[PDB]
Amino acid sequence: MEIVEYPDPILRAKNKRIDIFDENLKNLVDAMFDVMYKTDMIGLSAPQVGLNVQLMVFNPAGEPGEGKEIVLVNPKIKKYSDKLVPFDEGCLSFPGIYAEVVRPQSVKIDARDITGERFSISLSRLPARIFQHEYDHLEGVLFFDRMTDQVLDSIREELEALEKKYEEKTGLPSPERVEA
Ligand SMILES: CCCCC[C@H](CC(=O)NO)C(=O)N[C@H](C(=O)N1CCC[C@H]1CO)C(C)C
Ligand SMILES: [Zn+2]
Ligand SMILES: [Zn+2]
Ligand SMILES: [Zn+2]
Ligand SMILES: [Zn+2]
Ligand SMILES: [Zn+2]
Repeated sequence: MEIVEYPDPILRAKNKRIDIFDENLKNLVDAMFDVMYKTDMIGLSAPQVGLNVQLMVFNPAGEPGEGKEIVLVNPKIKKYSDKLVPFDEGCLSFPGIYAEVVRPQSVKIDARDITGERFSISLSRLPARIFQHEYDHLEGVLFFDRMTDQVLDSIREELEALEKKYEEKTGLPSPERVEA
């Protein structure tokens, strides 16, 4: 598969809810985990692999045979804690960019598993961190949108650089610019 990187429009387009839970969804999740493991990430969302569907995966442990392989489909955040905590984040769609993002420390969720059964779960610490980053993804939201002006100002060039790449390869004007 091929990894979708900023400022590709795929990461912004609305994503469709998954209504079919077959072996092709089982295989996609599997593949999504392999991409995650091979790229040394701890999570991954559908758009990042070129598929605009409401599907994500993550393993807090970040290592094969450790932690727990967690998968959520069509999730929805029922509540964000009032407490906001800072934490440094990276993103497979923005090769090389690391920064601080303030996010609520915990969260309550509603979602479906690899088969369709509706369920709820509450998250905290790192698991909550990963989920929110991915959930943002499922909603066309990228991590710099969450950063403060101060923090964004420190990655503008890296973002602009990426924008210059999209243009070099497509001869067209960057679909989105961080100048705007
Ligand atoms: C923590 C928020 C969840 C980040 C998920 C991203 C991968 C992802 O892009 N999902 O959409 C990741 O693995 N980035 C990692 C990341 O942000 N990490 C690795 C563990 C520590 C933390 C950085 O403080 C690294 C590999 C760049
Ligand atoms: Zn596999
Ligand atoms: Zn695997
Ligand atoms: Zn690693
Ligand atoms: Zn720092
Ligand atoms: Zn990401």
